[PDB]
Amino acid sequence: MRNPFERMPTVLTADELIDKAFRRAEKAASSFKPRGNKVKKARLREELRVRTVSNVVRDNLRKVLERTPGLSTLPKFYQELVDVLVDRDTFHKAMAGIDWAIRIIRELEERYVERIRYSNDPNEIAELRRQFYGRVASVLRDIDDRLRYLNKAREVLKDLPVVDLEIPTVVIAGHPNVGKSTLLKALTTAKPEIASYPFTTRGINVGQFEDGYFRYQIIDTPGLLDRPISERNEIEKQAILALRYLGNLIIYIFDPSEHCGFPLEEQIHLFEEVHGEFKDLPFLVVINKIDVADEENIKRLEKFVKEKGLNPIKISALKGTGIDLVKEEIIKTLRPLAEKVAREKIERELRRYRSY
Ligand SMILES: Nc1nc2c(ncn2[C@@H]2O[C@H](COP(=O)(O)OP(=O)(O)O)[C@@H](O)[C@H]2O)c(=O)[nH]1
Repeated sequence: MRNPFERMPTVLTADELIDKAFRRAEKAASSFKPRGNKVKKARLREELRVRTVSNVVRDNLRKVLERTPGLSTLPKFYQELVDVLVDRDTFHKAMAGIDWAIRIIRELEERYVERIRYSNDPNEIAELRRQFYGRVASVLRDIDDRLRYLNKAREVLKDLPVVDLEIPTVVIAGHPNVGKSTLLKALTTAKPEIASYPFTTRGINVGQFEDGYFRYQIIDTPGLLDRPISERNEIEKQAILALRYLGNLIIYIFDPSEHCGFPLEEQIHLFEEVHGEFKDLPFLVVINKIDVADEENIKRLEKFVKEKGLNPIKISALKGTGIDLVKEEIIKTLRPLAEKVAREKIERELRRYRSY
């Protein structure tokens, strides 16, 4: 796993590119040894300048288009968060402005080299190089705002959540203090890590537990699935709903004791709002805090739960009571997807091990 944009280079501003290009053209012209006639020598120098400016600009710009992943090549989850962080449509257009600039400059180069190559009026030969420089600087200034934006989008994109996008992932939801992280830590092997996540205070915990030779990713959702989604901006809402493309199973934890600081009825409302936003992912309801919970509420919960067609698992994340029942259930739910993912990995590769 990694950040898809780590390879995206710093984008030079229109001025920096202009200066780099003119400077390089200046250097190449003085150390060039023209051929014969006085006018022929100036003409071959001016041609060299036009080509050097054209190449230096096109090479730097083209590097941006080549080293930045095409958004369509990214997993849906990242496409969603990329859009949240810098706006997908704006990104595509900025990039297209770069491609446009590369294209017009190539055309201008071919156009001006011909005019110069075909001239015999020193006055004109000079004026033509001067015009080309003028036009190159102008084309680059036309996209300067786009370049500046691409450089800022570059810095912002460094905060993409660093998580595994291939292996099955379990997403833990529920109100604050219901035991989400306690459960994630009881579930994972190595210590949890922290992934950055748009619209969260301190990010989210990311863990992993291995069964056989298969890996299962576990994440919790503080600041994301611990409060009414409706009471949210359409953007942070998009950031939250992006989890649809990462999660393969959602574990929803209820705290019947209400020690979390939320009445059972409020936890049920949240469960229903979350259960509805993720209709295409399987759910595993866990009733936590059984070690301190009152039988009274637990009856209402199981009742309510079973009425939604779900068979809950009673547990105590703190004391380990039932954790193995959860791990077991995770494995039973996700092992097939894990095998399918594994196969498809051997597939994709076999298809390029025979490159040609
Ligand atoms: N009595 C009891 N307390 C628990 C249990 N699980 C977690 N807690 C405590 O409840 C509080 C919140 O748990 P936490 O994992 O931080 O909740 P999150 O905000 O949903 O991640 C903590 O102080 C945990 O120690 C449990 O099974 N029984």
